[PDB]
Amino acid sequence: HMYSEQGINNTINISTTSLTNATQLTVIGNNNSVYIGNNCKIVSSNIRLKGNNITLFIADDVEIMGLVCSLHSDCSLQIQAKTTMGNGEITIAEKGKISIGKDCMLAHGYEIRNTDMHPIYSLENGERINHGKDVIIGNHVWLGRNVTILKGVCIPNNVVVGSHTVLYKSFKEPNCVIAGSPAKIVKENIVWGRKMYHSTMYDDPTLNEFY
Amino acid sequence: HMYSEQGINNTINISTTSLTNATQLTVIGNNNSVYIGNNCKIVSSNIRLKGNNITLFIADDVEIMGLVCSLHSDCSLQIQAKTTMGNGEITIAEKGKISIGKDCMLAHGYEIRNTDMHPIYSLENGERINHGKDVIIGNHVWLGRNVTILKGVCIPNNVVVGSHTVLYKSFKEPNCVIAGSPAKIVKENIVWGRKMYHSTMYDDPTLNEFY
Amino acid sequence: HMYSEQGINNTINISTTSLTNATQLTVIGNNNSVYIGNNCKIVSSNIRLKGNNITLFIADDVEIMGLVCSLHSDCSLQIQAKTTMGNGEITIAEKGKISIGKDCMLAHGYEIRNTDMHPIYSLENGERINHGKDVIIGNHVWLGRNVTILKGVCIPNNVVVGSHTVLYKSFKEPNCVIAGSPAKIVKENIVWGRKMYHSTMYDDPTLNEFY
Repeated sequence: HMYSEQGINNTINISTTSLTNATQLTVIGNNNSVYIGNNCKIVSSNIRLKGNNITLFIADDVEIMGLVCSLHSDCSLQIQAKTTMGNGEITIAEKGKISIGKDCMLAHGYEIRNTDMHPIYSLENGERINHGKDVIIGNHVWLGRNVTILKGVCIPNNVVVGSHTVLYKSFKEPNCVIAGSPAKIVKENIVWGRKMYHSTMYDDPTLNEFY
Repeated sequence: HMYSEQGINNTINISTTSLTNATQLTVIGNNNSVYIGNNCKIVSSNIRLKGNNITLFIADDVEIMGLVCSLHSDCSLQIQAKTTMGNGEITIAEKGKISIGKDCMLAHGYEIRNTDMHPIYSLENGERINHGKDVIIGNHVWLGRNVTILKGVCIPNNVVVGSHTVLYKSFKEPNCVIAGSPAKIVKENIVWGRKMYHSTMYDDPTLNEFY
Repeated sequence: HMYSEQGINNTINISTTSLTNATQLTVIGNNNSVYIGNNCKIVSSNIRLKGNNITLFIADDVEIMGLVCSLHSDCSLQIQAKTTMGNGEITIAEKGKISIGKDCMLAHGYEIRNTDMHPIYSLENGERINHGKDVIIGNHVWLGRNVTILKGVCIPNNVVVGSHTVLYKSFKEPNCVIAGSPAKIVKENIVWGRKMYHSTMYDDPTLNEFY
């Protein structure tokens, strides 16, 4: 695996069983850490760590195609095992963190960020009022196409976010579909799978952990 | 007209008066049917029929630029006469159908589909609850730019859908503008035309059938 | 600075201190006027004036990257000093005007227009009911990413429009954030800046005019 470093005390640990074809990984700064686990396919992506003390953690069996990712100083991106991601954008700044859980499915066109990238202040006392806020995406979350996840949003486990939805606020209820304008729970007590089965979840051995 | 077939009992009937420059039509499977009527211009498009028993019907005088279309087994796309379509995406799966009526105008950036492409099941009994559902777009419908039409949606005749609108549900009232979040009827008893006339529909001979 | 003219009585006044690399400016028609002030950077853009009596006014210190702009007869685009604009689209037709104030920041993916580009008529009397309407963006407005501003919209001074918001209607209150579906005021009595300061607006000498 080839990449560009400018700086020192960086640790780039990419498993020999993983593939990174057509991916550019650039590390500019010091004390940054990259971990890519076994049997990953991180393809046609552009990942830029610019700053110090940055952490990128990608667990085993993760498949990414066409991610554009920018991390700044003291920021963390963690993506857990068996997650798949199509084309999309992740930006982290303001020393923040974004976490994506196990076996998520992120469809084409996601935009996920913990930051507005410019400050907004109160006229009453001058104080900044739009500080960055971490994003937490739970286990087994499916983002439909063209979903935008903004700062501070926490998504519960086993959730479907409907295509073309923008989330500004966190939710607490697991096992639901969230969609609409504004985003709201539109269906409760569900589970999603990858492979289209015509009739029943019991036909899909991969889903036993949810019921 | 050149195209790729892999399979048999396919029928590809493209009128000798129609143009298909820079269009890729791929048929992979058996017993599929393609009809393109007279005086069509189907340009810079990518149309893939992968499966068996697929029907693609495009009537006379249809102009398409930059359509990306995927059809799977037993699916049907029907587009009626004088309809125009700019760049966009149509996906049909789950043995479903999408119909577009006569003299529609689909502006840049449409996404139309009858499927979520992955299953959602009820935790209560395991049953699938997001089966594909047909899409019916009536006669003389105008989709403004960047409109998304999701599964099951039926749009009445002589409707304008405002740009950047997502439709999840069907409507019944013809001769209206639907726009907003959620999509709603914002104007009733109207008719749209193609050519900008400054003052009156009576100046446009092409609109006599609507009043 | 090179450009294409087809027609006469055009005036193309581009300051010798401004840069227009990779920008195509095309003027097709008569009596059109282009002014680009000092120390501008108008880059990788495509600006087409097709018609007569068109005015394009760009003041000093304006930086534009990847604007696609179309103006038709008797239309006006005015962009005031120190405004910055990333990639985006502006369309003006129906002899209308779009104005953008001083020191605005237009993030990637804006779409701004004064026109529906096709007519909608009343069935009751045949009259056109969707005439073009001017767009006025005030001083010190920040459009977040992928914002759409439709015809007739006036935005007050010192406003933030949240990313992925569509505005259909004007607002009157300055010093606010507008976001959501439908767009609404979500925060009042604020001011935004460009450079991320961790704690206070008083640290940014460029903002003294707002409190």
